[PDB]
Amino acid sequence: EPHRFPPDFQWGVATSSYQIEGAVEADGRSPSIWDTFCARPGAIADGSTGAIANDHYHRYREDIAIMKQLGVNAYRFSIAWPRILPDGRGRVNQAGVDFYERLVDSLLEQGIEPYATLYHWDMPQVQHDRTPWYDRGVVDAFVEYTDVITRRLSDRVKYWMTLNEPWVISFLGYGAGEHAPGLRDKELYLRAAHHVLLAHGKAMPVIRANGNAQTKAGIVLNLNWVNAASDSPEDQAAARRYDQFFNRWFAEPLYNGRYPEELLEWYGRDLVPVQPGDFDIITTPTDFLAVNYYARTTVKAGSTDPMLQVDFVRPPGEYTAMDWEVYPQGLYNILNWLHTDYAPPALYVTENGAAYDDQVSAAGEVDDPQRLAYLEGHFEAAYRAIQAGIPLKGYFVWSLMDNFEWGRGFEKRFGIVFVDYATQQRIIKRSGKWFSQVTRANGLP
Ligand SMILES: OC[C@H]1O[C@@H](O[C@H]2[C@H](O)[C@@H](O)[C@H](O)O[C@@H]2CO)[C@H](O)[C@@H](O)[C@@H]1O
Ligand SMILES: OC[C@H]1O[C@@H](O)[C@H](O)[C@@H](O)[C@@H]1O
Repeated sequence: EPHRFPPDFQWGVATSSYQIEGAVEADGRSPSIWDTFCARPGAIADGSTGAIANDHYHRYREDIAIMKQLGVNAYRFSIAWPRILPDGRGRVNQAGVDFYERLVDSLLEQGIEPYATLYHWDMPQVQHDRTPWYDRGVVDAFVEYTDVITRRLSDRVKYWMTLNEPWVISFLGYGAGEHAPGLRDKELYLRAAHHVLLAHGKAMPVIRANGNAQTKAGIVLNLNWVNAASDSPEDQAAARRYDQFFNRWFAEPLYNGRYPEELLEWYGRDLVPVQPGDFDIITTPTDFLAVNYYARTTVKAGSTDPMLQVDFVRPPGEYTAMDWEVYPQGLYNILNWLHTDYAPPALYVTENGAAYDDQVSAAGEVDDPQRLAYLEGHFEAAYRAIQAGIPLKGYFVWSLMDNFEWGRGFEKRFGIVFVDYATQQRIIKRSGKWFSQVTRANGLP
């Protein structure tokens, strides 16, 4: 009774283009909305940018050898639209495509299966100027990008993800002003949310036509376990609204052709630019649903957030350096909800991980026992999910390595591999050495 995973379980690590690649001007790449936004004062907590990051653009081969040390059989990465179509549409940048050709070729030669994210938040600035997410024109721009890159790579990439975390793209980007392009307006958020779902749905047939019969595609949702602070009818109502906002806003359209009705009413139903036939596109069948899970969020009635009329409560427990509650049972809960409610033929955890404060010891080691316990607890939740019949087919750790953590900059380290930014030295952390044995044993000791 070592608690062992299915024989073909996919163990991986995950990254994104803007977070690791650097070389922002190299080889015809144009600025993204994140190259622009990092210039805004107050936007990035340490005042940094992703200009250099981990220099993975130049160092991908060495990072792939690290992946071999970790024993992963899968790697989740994103493709930078600004490298592929630097004018947003039209003329293909061959040198951009060629990077991803080299990366994928090197992965397959090392026996690592490529899982490619098409959109992980780095729209070309010149394209945003024409089609922000709140503009319906964004959809055909994204499909065109999709068409170009899947035509080149689909002989080698079988697993495709359309867009990473619709909730982040639309709400953090356009509703809270935390993420590029840094706007703060309820209507823009809801419009962006709708066009993200529509971009997903129109890209699906294009991915399948450019591939073969083995091609698999779906979306990536962030989902957290939501909890009411108390039993009071108004804490329960507040938690329900927040869950509709965070967890059901995209899932309900994707599986049931509808937005959560009472939140839609609350917002103002006309702010969502639904045209006839849009739900038919959004519900296009997927091969899987990918989940990015990190925390439990506990909610009470209040006015900290005036849009939703909720406050966040922090229950007594363990918190990461992001101030996120560690709650591995939440992963089981989310996976079981999705299974019972939507019956996806396959689920993947495409992100799960933790930021803790890391230090390189005298001996050159990074001793991260809190990160290791975080991962151990969550792998255990995933194992129980599988035993209950949930079709979880793989698990990607966020992240391969420390990287540019968006509005937190480089101060928040999610890697199981430490990166010394002064030298670009990678050091596998204790959690990474433990992971090295989980992957090889296909399970927990
Ligand atoms: O949980 C509410 C909290 O979300 C923060 O964004 C996270 C999100 O929780 C997670 O699910 C997703 O995968 O990543 C984003 C970006 O780090 C957000 O930064 C907070 O403002 C918000 O209160
Ligand atoms: O915040 C931790 C991670 O959460 C997810 O929102 C994203 O896909 C990552 O790019 C991010 O760094």
